[PDB]
Amino acid sequence: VIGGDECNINEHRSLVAFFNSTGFFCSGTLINEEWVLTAAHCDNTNFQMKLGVHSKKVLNEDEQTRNPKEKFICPNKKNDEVLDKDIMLIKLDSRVSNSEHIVPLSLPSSPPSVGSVCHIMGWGSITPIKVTYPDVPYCAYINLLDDAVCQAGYPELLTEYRTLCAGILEGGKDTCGGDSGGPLICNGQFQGIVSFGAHPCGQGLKPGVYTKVFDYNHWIQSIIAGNTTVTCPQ
Ligand SMILES: [Ca+2]
Ligand SMILES: [Ca+2]
Repeated sequence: VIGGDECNINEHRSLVAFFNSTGFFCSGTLINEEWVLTAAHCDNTNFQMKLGVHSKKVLNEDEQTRNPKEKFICPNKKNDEVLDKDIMLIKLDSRVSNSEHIVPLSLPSSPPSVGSVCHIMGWGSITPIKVTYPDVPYCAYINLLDDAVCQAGYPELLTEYRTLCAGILEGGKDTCGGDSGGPLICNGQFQGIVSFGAHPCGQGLKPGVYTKVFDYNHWIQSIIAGNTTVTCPQ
């Protein structure tokens, strides 16, 4: 995250870190005691998830590590198109208990309105050009923008993709390398997943592109209920 500041230890309770032997590579959002939502492009081999993490160097005495027991992507997702249905649901191998560091964030009841203030967070780069990974997650507030802004900035962005456009029109505050899969929280509601953006980070007229969580509510709910053959909206 660029143009932000360190998150308070109490500010990111639903934030999950994805890691392998090299280190953190993605984020996710805890949506239930045993389910995590992230971007499909965060899929990897030989990885685990850390919950209740603040500092990478100084452990919280009660931070939790979990394995991906089951992974679900849209059955009607097109491979070779990274922006098509960039969403993945993961079942944890065991439940996590609630604490001041770990609490689930619920699925949204309605889509967000243009102009709403949204919260972004992650352990991604805090400098726009050089890669500078922070020890603690960084947090920033941005605006939900009209889809036309992202259309004007990204020639490859199809209107068919179910996305949200968020940032600062003129630039300056943005997600950055390593923030993939994290939450976009607008007016306290979980609305987006960090999916796509530009480098250098925070350029004017090149806002962040986020997976629109609301559209996938029925698919997510169906899988949690037990219907593993559930389809995503076209
Ligand atoms: Ca504590
Ligand atoms: Ca519904």
